[PDB]
Amino acid sequence: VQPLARDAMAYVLAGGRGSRLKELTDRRAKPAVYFGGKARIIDFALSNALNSGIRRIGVATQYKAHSLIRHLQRGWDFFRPERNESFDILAASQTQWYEGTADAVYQNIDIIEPYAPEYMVILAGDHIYKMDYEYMLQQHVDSGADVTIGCLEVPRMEATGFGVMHVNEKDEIIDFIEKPADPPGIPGNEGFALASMGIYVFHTKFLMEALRRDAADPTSSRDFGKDIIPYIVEHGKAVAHRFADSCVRSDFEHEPYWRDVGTIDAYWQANIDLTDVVPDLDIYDKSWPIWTYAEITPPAKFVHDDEDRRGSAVSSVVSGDCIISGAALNRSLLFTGVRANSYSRLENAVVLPSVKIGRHAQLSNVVIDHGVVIPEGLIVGEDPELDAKRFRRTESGICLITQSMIDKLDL
Amino acid sequence: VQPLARDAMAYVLAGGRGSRLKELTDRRAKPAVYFGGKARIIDFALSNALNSGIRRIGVATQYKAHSLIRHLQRGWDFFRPERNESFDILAATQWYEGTADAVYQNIDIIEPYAPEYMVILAGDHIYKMDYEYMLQQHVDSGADVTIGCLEVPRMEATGFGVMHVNEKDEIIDFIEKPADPPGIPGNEGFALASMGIYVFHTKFLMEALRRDAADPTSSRDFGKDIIPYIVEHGKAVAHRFADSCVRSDFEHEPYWRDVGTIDAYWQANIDLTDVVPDLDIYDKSWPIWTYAEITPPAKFVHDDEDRRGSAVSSVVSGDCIISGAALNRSLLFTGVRANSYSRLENAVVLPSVKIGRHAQLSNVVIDHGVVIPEGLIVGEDPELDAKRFRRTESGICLITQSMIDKLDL
Amino acid sequence: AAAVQPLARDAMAYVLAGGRGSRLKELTDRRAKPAVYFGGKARIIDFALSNALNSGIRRIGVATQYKAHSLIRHLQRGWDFFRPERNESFDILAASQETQWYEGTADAVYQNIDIIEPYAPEYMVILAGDHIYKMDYEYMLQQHVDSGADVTIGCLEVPRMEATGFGVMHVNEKDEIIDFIEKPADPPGIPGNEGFALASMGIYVFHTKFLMEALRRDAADPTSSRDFGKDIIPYIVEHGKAVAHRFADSCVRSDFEHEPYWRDVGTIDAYWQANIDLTDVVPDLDIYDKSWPIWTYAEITPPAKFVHDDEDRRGSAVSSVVSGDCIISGAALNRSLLFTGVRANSYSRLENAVVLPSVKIGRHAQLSNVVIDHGVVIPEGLIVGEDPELDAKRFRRTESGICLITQSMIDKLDL
Amino acid sequence: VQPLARDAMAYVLAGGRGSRLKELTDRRAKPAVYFGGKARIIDFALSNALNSGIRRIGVATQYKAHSLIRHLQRGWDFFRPERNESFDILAATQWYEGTADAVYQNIDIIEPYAPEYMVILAGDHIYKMDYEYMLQQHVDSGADVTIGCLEVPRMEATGFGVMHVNEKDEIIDFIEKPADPPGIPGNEGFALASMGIYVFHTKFLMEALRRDAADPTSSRDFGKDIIPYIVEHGKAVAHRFADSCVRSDFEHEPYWRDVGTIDAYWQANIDLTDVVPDLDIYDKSWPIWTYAEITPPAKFVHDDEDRRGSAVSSVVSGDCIISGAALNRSLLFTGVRANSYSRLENAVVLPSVKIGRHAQLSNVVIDHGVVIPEGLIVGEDPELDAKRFRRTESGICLITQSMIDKLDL
Repeated sequence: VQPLARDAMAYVLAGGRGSRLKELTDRRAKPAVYFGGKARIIDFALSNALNSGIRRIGVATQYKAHSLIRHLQRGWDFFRPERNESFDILAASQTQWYEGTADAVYQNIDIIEPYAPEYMVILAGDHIYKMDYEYMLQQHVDSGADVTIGCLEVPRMEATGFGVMHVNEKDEIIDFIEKPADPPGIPGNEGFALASMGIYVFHTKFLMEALRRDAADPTSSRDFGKDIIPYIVEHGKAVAHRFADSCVRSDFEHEPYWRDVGTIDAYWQANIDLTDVVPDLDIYDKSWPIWTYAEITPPAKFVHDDEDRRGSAVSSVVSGDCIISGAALNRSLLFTGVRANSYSRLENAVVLPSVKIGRHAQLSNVVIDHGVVIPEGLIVGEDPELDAKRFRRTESGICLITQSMIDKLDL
Repeated sequence: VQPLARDAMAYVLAGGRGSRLKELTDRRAKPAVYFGGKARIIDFALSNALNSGIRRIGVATQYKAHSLIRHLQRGWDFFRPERNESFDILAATQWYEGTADAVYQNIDIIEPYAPEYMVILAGDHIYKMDYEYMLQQHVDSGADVTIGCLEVPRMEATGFGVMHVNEKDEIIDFIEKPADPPGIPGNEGFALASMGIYVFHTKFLMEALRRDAADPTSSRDFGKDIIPYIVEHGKAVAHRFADSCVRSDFEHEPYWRDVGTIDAYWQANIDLTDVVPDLDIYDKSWPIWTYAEITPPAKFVHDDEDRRGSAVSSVVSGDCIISGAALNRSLLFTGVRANSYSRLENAVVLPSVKIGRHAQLSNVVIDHGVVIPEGLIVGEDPELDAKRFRRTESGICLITQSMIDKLDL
Repeated sequence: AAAVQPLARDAMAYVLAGGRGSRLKELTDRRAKPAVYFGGKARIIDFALSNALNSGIRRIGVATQYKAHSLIRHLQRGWDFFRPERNESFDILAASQETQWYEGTADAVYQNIDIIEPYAPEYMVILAGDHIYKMDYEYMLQQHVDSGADVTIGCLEVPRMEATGFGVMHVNEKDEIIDFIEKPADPPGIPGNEGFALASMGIYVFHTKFLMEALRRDAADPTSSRDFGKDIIPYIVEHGKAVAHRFADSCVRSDFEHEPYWRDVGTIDAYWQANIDLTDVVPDLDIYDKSWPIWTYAEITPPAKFVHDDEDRRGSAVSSVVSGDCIISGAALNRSLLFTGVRANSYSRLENAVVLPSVKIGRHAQLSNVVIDHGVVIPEGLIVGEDPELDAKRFRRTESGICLITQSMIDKLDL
Repeated sequence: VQPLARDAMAYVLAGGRGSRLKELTDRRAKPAVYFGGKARIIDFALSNALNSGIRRIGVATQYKAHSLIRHLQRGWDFFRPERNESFDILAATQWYEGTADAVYQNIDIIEPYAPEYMVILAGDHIYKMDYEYMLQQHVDSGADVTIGCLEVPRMEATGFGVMHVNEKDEIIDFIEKPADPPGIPGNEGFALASMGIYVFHTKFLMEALRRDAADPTSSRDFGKDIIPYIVEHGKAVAHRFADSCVRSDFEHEPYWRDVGTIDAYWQANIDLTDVVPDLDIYDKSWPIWTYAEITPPAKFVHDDEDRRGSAVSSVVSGDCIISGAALNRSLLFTGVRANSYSRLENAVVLPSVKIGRHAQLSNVVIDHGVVIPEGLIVGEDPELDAKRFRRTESGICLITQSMIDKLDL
């Protein structure tokens, strides 16, 4: 009768570095990366935990986690222990670092056991999705599984880049293959394979034993995906949970939404798609809200309207404390505090907070880093060979622009 | 050596009805009226107190305070008594008989705090002011009351309560709306208009307060009764707004607005859409706190040969979706939905308003939550607009849902 | 859902906190009964509110009326952590929805339909805010939707003799209420075992749609006293489907609670009794149960302090419960419950004393079997509990021999 | 008119080892050490900054700071940047090389705030002080630094960093722990001992840090390198603690404790059990903020000839259950449980400690979380108590769970 989330603790793995995001994660961890206009990536997993009724959350951080920890301190500060709530920030140590994803839990057993939760919900903190974990908790205790694993249903070509669960008639996992050339199809549903989301449900006592076992192991790489889960799919019982079964779909979302934003192109695409008339992600959904750190800001402002300059945004998303002064914006996403100045133009641009666009500058197909000041008259998106020399340019043509790249510029 | 603000308590009078705002205040008090895009009028006096260092604030409410009180509970909820902070919401034993009575019935709330000074404030004006200047002038002068006063040219002061002042800024008389306002000595052509801001010693204020409660013939007002008495038999001095006004570098003069009429209200909000506004709402040095929620960003959608969602010379808040609507010189509060083929011009649009397709509205103030009917035209036909809505002599229409429900289209 | 999502996600608890608490006398002269202190730190209303919170209900509305300044200020300060953008809400609904009052209990929801409906909750959990108890409302929500009832009613299973002071539900064997009698002299008994009747706790669960219509019908009736208990519920036991939910099925009992705990604290004797019992070795109510915690308004205070110890005076508490910011200086406490900020001075003695916050006990004072009102300053040497006739004429004394002491009483004293 | 605190930023040095506190600081920094019953040591410097009107606070942490950082996250969480206030936890070439480097490495977070004044604080002492006095003295004297100094008898100053002064409190020389300290002119027999409290102009300090970091010969330390440097070239002036100490009307002298030893730590806490304590913790005029949870009250149960649960000449916090336990001259923090027939005397008992039945503990400091085994005896046998636990030369025993875990005889 009692919802299982009451006795569950969410453990969010947020030590990911996000290498292929390049300079975008040079001084911040991937979960701390901005998304959607006002939030960070980590906020989705945490909001999923909150909205699912999970009252205890732990966040494990590792490398370049200053801005992530500061975000968590100021954004996720409303939990009170005397109301049986808890939000623990568990930075590395805890010697220096976590030797792995599983080690990130093992090192903090004495944080977990005082709470004595019945269930452990292990979550990847670097994905953008909405999901009700209550469904996954029910399945785990119903099935009697040692571990329940959240899985995406993806076409078999696409599953080649994922960790794939080999499933039987009863969605029981018989084998795990990382990056299969030919991914095992679902029994009776070939053409689709199950891709692991990096979401794991355990009974706490089982998980504590499995990580103590893993720690005393000289060969282990101390990871769930590589050491913990492969051991269980063999000796124990591992079952699969479908994302479609628990995904919280807005009535304005055509399919279960899940983004890894693992590359610059992917990050740019996921953000720009929010400027659609009908976007895949419905950020205006009130049923399953995403909490984050936000300050009271002034409203967006658009000025100038003459023969040579007009401050205006079309097909765009614009946040607070933005002043669009004689600047033309099209198909762009502007985070809080952007200053765009006269005669400048933005097209296909994802613009992170507190960026300044100088007069006469024209930028197309770009991701601009937090706080960057774009010099007056700079042009991006016109000369591919020039843009590649100056900035990080994808083969799709998206340029990532940071202040360090701008500093090296006089030509 | 220690700031006097440590020993001050701000008492904000927020029972003001704002009758001339008409339907705008039929279901709310004037301090609860939205302004600027995100705040309410009451937030300016309260933020002035906060930024001046005053840790104790009382707010007297009266007329339709349900929305005002709720705003205060949720927006101004960060004061903690054990840190010597307090925020008391004092709702009206029944009716307060006046602004003095509002302070009289709550003496047992003030005395436990035992503040040295009381800063009495009008909660229905828009301005920024450092009250530390008033407090020190009040203490250094030895005055029974120090009164905040605007320096306005002798002609605009005919609509104010004017303080007649001598060479030492001592108030020698007070005249309500004089036909020929008394001038400043050595600076005729300028008169001192009362701001509704009064600074007392708490001991003195409590006596004058109780004395007024002892007068059966008193109208129980600071303006009608308390202040004129002190002007006569005591010592009243004036404090210049220009001295303590907190001006931004991007503000060309001391900013103070009464927004007493629908025209004045409309004007003050639309002027924020200027390239260089009189009020700098982007000044981080003297911030205005209010009740704000986490909202989605503003969204502009549609860009074809027939419809384009875009704002021009405008101010747009969060949770706003401008879908195929053309906005010009407009101020949009939070949560507005403007739909395809609609157009807004010179429009003050309060929160949660929905604009139906093909609607064209010009020179309007749209009340909170109003759903504009598809195809509705305002600003095109003065006789017809005045028939349907509340239309000022200068052509600004106030639009409420009750007026819309009278329609048939 | 899928028999998956908990029903509390789509529920709104509506707490009726307008109760005068008349029999409590001077204790409720300038405060409503739900604002009456209890336990040493909290107020009565904090239990129904914490029950709602711990049960997973995130939308809360509180209807006030009778001198609710202190009550509203308590909710303002203590229950301020709900955020609307997280789909949580806390609404303080003071009487004005017009002019006068709410005409009763049902009107309290009728006047605020405009606040309820924008939330559009699927279920309404109507709560009485003047009781002390711990309960998981999810159970009652599950039963309500599984039974198909028009209203589910929380009921205590009490001895039939004791039920004569309760609104009594008559049921069949499947706990379907067939009649409701207010204070029956000879209450009807449960099928299967007579001697116990089902006592309505004043806790009702509705489908919001059914409730909204059932209340505008009540407002459309001039014969109606506009009450849930007297008008709404008795009308439903006839025309529709009323089912009983038993407290023992959903009560949250600690490992150190031998029975389901529920107190009305309607009289001075029972209010004194309920508080003093907390000084027991094994209290009926476990206030140290972290599994179902009671949130309240609390400030950071200094610890409790006890001083001197000699010939004649020793500041010490025995068989007592002492809150923060208390200074027990040369004061002997015994079987007493002290709220925050109490100052008991030398040569004073307290026994069987419920001492509300900020009370000062002057030197040499000796008080026994008393309830001391908030902030009351007890004069030095004042003896209470020695002479019944003198105590009776001087204070509010019960037939059991308990004196309620207010500052009003103290100041108009002779010798 | 404007108080100087509005433009000041407190910078708290909280990397203090507290190494002589031994096992008390094995897994926590000294500022994170509990004091007074509900607070930690660093809460005093932070409350001082708060009550002085300083809205920007930076805390520099170094070693074993997980417990410290967590305390600051949860306790000092009410600062909102948009209200022009901030609370920065500055953790972090590699670590901080010194107290002066702790500021140089965080210039990137200081410069955006652009404060006009910096108030460098030691976060490992226990004192109440109004920093506004010190701020004012700084700008009036035109000093390059102003330093908080205790006026102590010369023999007591032998363990301090000591300042010379001339006849106008201008600092002439600084000596690190002098056996024969220089005396103040006019009132000899007393010297000026450093509080580790510095006040700079922010732009003077930033160039001081950049200069220091550019000196290879530097130990990167404030009092070792920065301060005595400007003592010679620049202008260093001493500020008397007694001038700005916030003394309660129940404090017979300025209160300041370093609690560096187990002896000094035990003494300071147990002094709070006095009938007339040197430190007035009940002073609501200058309150100390900290992390605190809603707890149940303190409970005293059982009343026999064999056992009686009660506290005498003691201080007891919330969530404490004194069951058949006899307490005398003891200070209990939150959550302490003491079981039947046990006896505490002269005991400082940290949070969530459990005293098992029949235990007898005298002259002790029990670490946080420690479970004392049933029947344990401390206070009867010096040579045994020294063998089992950490025993001071005065006879105080520090008891950790370690010593209890290895406890056999």
